[PDB]
Order: sequence, then C-alpha cells, then structure tokens
Amino acid sequence: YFLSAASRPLCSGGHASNKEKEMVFCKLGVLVRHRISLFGNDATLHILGQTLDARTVMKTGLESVKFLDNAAEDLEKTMENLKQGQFTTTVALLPMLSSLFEHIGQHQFLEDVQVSCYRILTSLYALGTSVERQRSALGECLAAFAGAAFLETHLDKHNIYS
Repeated sequence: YFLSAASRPLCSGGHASNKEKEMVFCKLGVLVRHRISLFGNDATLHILGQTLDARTVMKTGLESVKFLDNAAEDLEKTMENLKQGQFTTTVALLPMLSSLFEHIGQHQFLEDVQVSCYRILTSLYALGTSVERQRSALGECLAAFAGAAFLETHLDKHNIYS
C-alpha cells in the first residue's frame, strides 16, 4: 500500500543490486519480481525510472550470451516493462533507449530480443498517447537484416523510427 510506495525505490534498488549477479541462483527471482510487479504496477514514473534502468544494467552485466533463467525471461521483462509503461525530463531522456538497445543487441544472433524490442516500442507510443540517437540505429539494423525470417525484427525496428 503506502509502504509499497515508500519501498518501490527499495524494490527497484534490490532488483538493481541482485540483478547484476543473476548470471552466477537468483536469475529466476528477477523474473519472479518482474512478474509479481506485472499486475503490481497494473494497480498502481519516479519508481518506473529506476526500474527501467536496473534491467538494462542486468542486460549489460553478462551481455555476451544475452544463467538460464536470466536469458529466456526477456519476453517477460519486456512485457512487464510495457505493463509498467502503459500504467505509469531529466532522468528519462537518454536512459529510456539503453534498455531497448540492450535488448536489440542480439536480435539476429535470437529473435526473442526483437519481440522484446517490438513489445517495448509500442508501449512508448501508448505512453505518448496518454529521439536523437535511437532512430538511425533501428533504421540501420532493419535495413542491413531485412532478409536475415527476420520480418519480426523488421516490424520491431521499423516501429522505432517514428
């Protein structure tokens, strides 16, 4: 309740502190905390701003393969990010693209990262319903691999250039 509003930054800090060592067995606990918050933030951006970057730090900590529950839970992390995005100026400009880019780094190496980027990109249009370095990278990553079947990554990166 109210203690949830006072501990939402503490929950984001707990996820940030324990989500870097998910590669070495709390990797399923990160997906449990994202899934328990999926309906949790659906009944409740200062708390969303730290949590949108904690998962990017997790995706950056062991990004060479992005240690089994931290990899296949990416479509859970992006859907929970959309559920926190549709149910949500200084801490939000540059950091808002790094999570989608940490997803998109292995979208054709695989396409679950592209489904993550597509499901996170429409949450931006829904949040804007109620882009300096982000657009050209998605346009290039859609142009160089439009025939990689990568039509999923095509629809994921064409909806990031608008």
